[PDB]
Amino acid sequence: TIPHLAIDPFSLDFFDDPYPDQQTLRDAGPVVYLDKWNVYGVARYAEVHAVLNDPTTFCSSRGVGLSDFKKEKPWRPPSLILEADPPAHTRPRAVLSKVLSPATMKTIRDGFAAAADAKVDELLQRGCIDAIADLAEAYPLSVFPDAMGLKQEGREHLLPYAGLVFNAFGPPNELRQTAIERSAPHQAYVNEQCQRPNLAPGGFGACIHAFTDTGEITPDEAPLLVRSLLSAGLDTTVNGIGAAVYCLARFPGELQRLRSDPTLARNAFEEAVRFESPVQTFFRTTTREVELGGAVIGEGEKVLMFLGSANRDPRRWSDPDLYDITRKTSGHVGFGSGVHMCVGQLVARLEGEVMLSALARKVAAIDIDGPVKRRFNNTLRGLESLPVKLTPA
Ligand code: HEM
Ligand SMILES: C=Cc1ccc(C(=O)O)cc1
Ligand SMILES: [Cl-]
Repeated sequence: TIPHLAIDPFSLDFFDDPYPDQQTLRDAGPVVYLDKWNVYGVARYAEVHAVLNDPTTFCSSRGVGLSDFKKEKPWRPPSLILEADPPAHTRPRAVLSKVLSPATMKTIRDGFAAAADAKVDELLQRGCIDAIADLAEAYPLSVFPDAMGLKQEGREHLLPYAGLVFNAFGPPNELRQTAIERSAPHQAYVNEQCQRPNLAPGGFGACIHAFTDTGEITPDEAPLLVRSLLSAGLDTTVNGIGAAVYCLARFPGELQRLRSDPTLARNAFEEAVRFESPVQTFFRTTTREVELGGAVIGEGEKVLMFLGSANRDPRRWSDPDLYDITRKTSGHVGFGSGVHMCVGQLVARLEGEVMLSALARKVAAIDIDGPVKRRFNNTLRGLESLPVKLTPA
């Protein structure tokens, strides 16, 4: 039998401090029923990993938010990659894989790193900064829109559109309906920049459109794949870099280990993705009746996966609530797992690595010197404001 819990994983009280409720969710059983929203939940590593790696049974084509696309209309045309199953998913995935490939990383790495060093040097001249606005947001804003090949005007829509996208995966609570109500201008901007004429040659966007003659995608599919990168590519890395700086501020012994070996930067960022998990929850929909962890779940049922909880499950991790930059992180689900595992993870890791590398070489300490403010979102975890003082090395 399935235990029934009344915990609302989309409530502000839950966002404010999710870990006690996540333990309650893990320890209640491998599968729980959340009466507040009539969905099944899995919060342990083993079950989250199993659901992610069974796309036939736990599909994405009926949406990865609460809404079931077989019952309700999506709020925007479905993503051709995130909200598709194999085999429809395979070829657009292949394209984005080759757009966001190792060879692409080689062409952008020097410029991404130069931009990270310049930013830290500029922030060190200020001393007292907001690590969100002035670093976690400013740095990805200074590299990603240009890497995409976006024009300069209208970029103020990028972060609002992303927050709308991740809020829309949630239930129809105030967070979701508020975001959708104010969505029209951001939707208009993003959709217009997805068209080939508006994307600079050499960028990720033009590269997607240039892939439309191999037989893997058609020209009418390319704008939606550009839309995918502009939905998923910015706010996630913003919260990821914010997580990393927040972690280095709360664990000064780890900042000091990072300083002494800056080659730890890539794993320091990976551990921050596990520790804070910028993408906290995602849904699947069962395509049949299925046994999961000794539990039978009917067909057509939504299953809420707790990625951040799987990443703190003491059944899988030693000392899961410690930030440890030399941890063996392989297997964490902060980027997902299986056929949909984050196709932009090389970009994310590049941004985070070069930013933590710059801090490792230029910063002696990071001290919180003001009120920390949390940013609330139905799917994303991160901070609104992180007042810090940077001490130059
Ligand atoms: C720290 C940063 C990031 C995190 C935590 C993150 C998280 C995730 C997760 C958990 C998934 C799996 C979704 C699912 O299984 O339903 C995913 C997929 C995806 N991500 Fe990321 N992501 C990050 C950065 C990026 C970047 C930088 C890009 C693009 C430049 C990107 C684009 C995508 C896309 C297009 C998908 C769909 C993949 C598919 O369905 O095959 N993400 N991301
Ligand atoms: C992991 C978040 C995510 C959001 C949007 C999309 C998309 O729009 O395809 C993909 C991934
Ligand atoms: Cl849209």
